[PDB]
Amino acid sequence: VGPKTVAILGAGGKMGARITRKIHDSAHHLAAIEIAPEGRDRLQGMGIPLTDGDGWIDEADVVVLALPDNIIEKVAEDIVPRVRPGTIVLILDAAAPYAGVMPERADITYFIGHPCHPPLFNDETDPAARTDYHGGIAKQAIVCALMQGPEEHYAIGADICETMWSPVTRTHRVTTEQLAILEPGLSEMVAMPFVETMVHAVDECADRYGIDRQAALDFMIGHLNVEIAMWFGYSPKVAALRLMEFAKDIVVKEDWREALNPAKVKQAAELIAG
Amino acid sequence: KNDVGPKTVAILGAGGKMGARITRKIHDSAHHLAAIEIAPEGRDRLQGMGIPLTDGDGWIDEADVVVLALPDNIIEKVAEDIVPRVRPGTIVLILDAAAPYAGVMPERADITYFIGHPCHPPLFNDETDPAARTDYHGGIAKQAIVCALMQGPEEHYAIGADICETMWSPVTRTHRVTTEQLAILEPGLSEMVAMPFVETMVHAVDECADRYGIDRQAALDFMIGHLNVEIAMWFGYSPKVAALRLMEFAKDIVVKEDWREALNPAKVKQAAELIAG
Repeated sequence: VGPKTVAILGAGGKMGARITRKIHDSAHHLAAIEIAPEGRDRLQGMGIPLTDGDGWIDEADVVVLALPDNIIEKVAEDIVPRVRPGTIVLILDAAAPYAGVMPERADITYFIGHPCHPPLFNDETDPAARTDYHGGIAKQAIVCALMQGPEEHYAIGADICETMWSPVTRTHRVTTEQLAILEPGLSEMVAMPFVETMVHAVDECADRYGIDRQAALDFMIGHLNVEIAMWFGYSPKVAALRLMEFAKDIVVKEDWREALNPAKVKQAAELIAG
Repeated sequence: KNDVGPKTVAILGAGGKMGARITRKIHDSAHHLAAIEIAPEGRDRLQGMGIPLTDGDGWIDEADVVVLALPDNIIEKVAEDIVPRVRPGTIVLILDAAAPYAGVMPERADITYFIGHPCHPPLFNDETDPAARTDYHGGIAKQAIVCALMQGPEEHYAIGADICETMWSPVTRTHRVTTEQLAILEPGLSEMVAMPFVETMVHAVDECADRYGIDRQAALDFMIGHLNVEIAMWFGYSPKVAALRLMEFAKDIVVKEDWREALNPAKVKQAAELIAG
């Protein structure tokens, strides 16, 4: 994939500075779009030229929307009609896309990417990588979808994501719907509530049953290690059935799979993409 | 280091999968070991580790501590056999709160019951030895443990703790709790709360692949990466950062509103009974 001119909107912000550095350092040509004074100082401090005006728009092969979900619709509504035909509009979350709020414009490409984040039970040795739970230092896989546009644009978008989120091990191609099922579905509708419940369970031990919080925490954090490892095949497994049945009946809704149902996922998406 | 002197420690089922690791720890320690194992495969295992086999019954009169390294479903039977035979003041050490909390331990006032259980090494750690990094159970990687004096003289807590710290070394912290509190932790927190969560996470990956056509490695990579970042953020290993603004929405769908009942002593006792048989 040739070097592309990649414009990043919100380049100097929280969501953008990291990926902007990665593009800056890559062979791809960067256009850092940022109107926040603090973001601009951040870009300047990275030796990145600031942009003024819109001359950039006519130069951008790829436009990355490094902005929060609740403003993606408005920002896209403004930028999508302004780009040249065949421009790749790259979204970093499937919510707005799956919600159906992206502007109608057939002659441009919409590409969605999202990181998996570095895995558990990795063998990273660099301490900076060991404490990298999001990515950009530790290795991670990513997921990508060509929402619309010519097939040849998939490789292009994938390459840009691989640069932004490096080091990337595997790039998994999925459909728009599949990407939405993973996020928000799997990530926010399945994993997140359960993770929060684990914290609250620690709190219950401490608040209601008088257990030292550090004892409950130590117990939980160690058990998550052994249990996740066993259940996901990193370690061998060891009344279990009856016991599991008994427990699920108390803690897990029988129709928990609804959290991954496209209908429910689309509702969630619509809610996120305001 | 504890100011507990060497003790004679008999381990029942010493050559089994459970037993062999802990028996090696005691063997290598300053404590005096009596490895009790009747199964031929278990005896062979100990022999292979250079650990002597302790035959006959003379050991009973020498044992300060008797460790029940046996599965929960036979603890009642094993204790019924051994508890009446030990000298007064012997510490009978159980490695799981299930049978104790189920109420199946034989009644004998003039002996000590001590319960210990490992926390297991923590999910996020600083281990560098590769065998430590893939030690999810304990014995290589550092871990905390939990202990309870179920019955007996106060002075025996230190002794039981020392034995557990030796069996499950390296141990960083030893948390003292009551019998009921330990039961709330396990089977409560470990098996009534965490386990169904974890199984659900695996089955959610399965749903992605089986029902929605997602390559299983893709779904797995996504799940395992998200567990990394979400557990880290929620448990304060990483800064806590739409996603949230959706939580009530999701909770309602996956988690039972009265899920706390899983830690209710009444339900925990039912789980314990199930486990102990």
